[PDB]
Amino acid sequence: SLVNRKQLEKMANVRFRTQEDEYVAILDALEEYHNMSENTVVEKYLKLKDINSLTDIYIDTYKKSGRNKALKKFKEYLVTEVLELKNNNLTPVEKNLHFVWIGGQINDTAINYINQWKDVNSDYNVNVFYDSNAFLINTLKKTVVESAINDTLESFRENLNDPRFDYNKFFRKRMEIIYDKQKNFINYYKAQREENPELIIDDIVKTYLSNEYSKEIDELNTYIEESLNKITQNSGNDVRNFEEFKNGESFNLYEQELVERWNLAAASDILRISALKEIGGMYLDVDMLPGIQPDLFESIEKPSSVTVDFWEMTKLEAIMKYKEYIPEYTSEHFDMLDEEVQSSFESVLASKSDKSEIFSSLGDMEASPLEVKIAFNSKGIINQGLISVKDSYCSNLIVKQIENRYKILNNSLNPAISEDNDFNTTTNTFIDSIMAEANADNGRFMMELGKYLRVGFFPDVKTTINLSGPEAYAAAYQDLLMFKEGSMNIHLIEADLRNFEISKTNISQSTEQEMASLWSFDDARAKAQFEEYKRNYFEGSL
Ligand SMILES: O=c1ccn([C@@H]2O[C@H](COP(=O)(O)OP(=O)(O)O[C@H]3O[C@H](CO)[C@@H](O)[C@H](O)[C@H]3F)[C@@H](O)[C@H]2O)c(=O)[nH]1
Ligand SMILES: [Mn+2]
Repeated sequence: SLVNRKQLEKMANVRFRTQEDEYVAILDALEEYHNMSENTVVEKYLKLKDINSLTDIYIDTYKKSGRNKALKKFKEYLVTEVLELKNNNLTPVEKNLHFVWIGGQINDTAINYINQWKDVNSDYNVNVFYDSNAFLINTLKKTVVESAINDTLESFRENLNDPRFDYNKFFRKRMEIIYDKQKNFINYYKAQREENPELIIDDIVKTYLSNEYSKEIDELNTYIEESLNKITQNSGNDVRNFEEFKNGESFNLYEQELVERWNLAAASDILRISALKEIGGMYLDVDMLPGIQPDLFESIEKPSSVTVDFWEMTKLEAIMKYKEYIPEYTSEHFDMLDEEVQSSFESVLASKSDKSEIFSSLGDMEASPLEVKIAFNSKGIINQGLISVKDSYCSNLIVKQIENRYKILNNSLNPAISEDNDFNTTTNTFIDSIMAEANADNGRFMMELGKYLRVGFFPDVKTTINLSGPEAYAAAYQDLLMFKEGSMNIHLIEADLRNFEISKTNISQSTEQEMASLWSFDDARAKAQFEEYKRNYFEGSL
């Protein structure tokens, strides 16, 4: 339990000094907390937050007070009580699996992954969120970036083998052209919406693609119909009927990412947390697979020469090689194992007949009304998997974190963009505003906001993580445990986050698909792309 009123009076007792009125407020609020048997978990948390806030008021009022050592210890007790509140009062998680595929037609590979969850969780409703107004964003982004690639290499027709026209310079020069084309489209988009506010996104995009890039609406219209048919056949759910999301403060940020930045991961970040707040259930990226039965490979020891990640990948590659649940699944890592280890996998999998003894099921899950649980990998927490009851306290904290982070971003970015300058001057203006606002509380966050204009187009640009991804989740948990809102500097240690982590037995994250990012790319991928583009251009494979 947590100390009662007279227990705290013993802790904060002054041998000869009067009961200040800031002190009795703490005492009264504490007494009220222990008389809250008829109140909800969330109401109890809000009362602990009141108690913490009054304690801070006292401490700040009488800075060298003899009580302050006891009261600071009391504040540690309050955090412990929150974790115990979280862990000891659970309620059922709605049986929904939420997936997101927006911006274009859904791939057979995503469907195949989704279907494995379906096969082992028949009692779960499954939504695949899509945007019926925005099937053409991916085509738009591909058309612009491919035009930019060609314009770049044209500019450099003769230094194709000049060892100095290296992959870093190519992406630097391409970024300049992408920005001018991207600004061209955004300007056209804002014009069409001002002239007509009831045009849908795909309307504006297919006219733009027709005028500027010579594609023809007939084909794009057939694509749209084919994409609507496919997603309807596969548990599709239209964002455009997700009322509360659409009417919310976050919808503008969703549309900023979808329409202006062409960042479908970030748009999906904004959408997934509202699905969790408004509906409850479990969110999953389409490259995630069900967890593997914990006993399955227990007889097979991991080779000393192999990383834990490598081993995890080969476990899924073995299932697929022998059961073929998913077509064309890679065996690249499994094939590097000793024949004897490979044979150990074969005989384990030969002993099993039904998918249910390969992949486990989610079953009846329960969580705290306070929390959102989050997946993790060796790098840290990762929002590729999320569990929450409807309207959890943390889901609201996370929505607020994301909204505040976008407000800070757009305060600096919108004035920079409003001056119709090129990529380099806009970048410099933007970064200068961001730096003028940077402080000890936000440094690393602001450091990453400064790369925002390049997300998706330049290697190693990871701003989304700080804006709508995991860091916003970390900050929300810190908000919860510090009885506040708006944390910007993360001081939680890994131990702290473990209270909010999803059990590894519930998701298999080391999948083939999880190895290639859809919104970012690293230097090796950048370099291989650059030398393939060169030979595509040479061969005139535009
Ligand atoms: O054309 C497209 C391309 C992608 N998406 C969405 O973006 C999601 C994430 O794609 P992906 O797995 O490649 O991102 P990831 O590299 O793991 O990035 C992490 O960080 C991301 C940023 O925080 C976070 O979104 C993600 O969960 C992390 F794992 C994907 O599951 C779709 O929902 C889409 O809807 N349409
Ligand atoms: Mn992924």
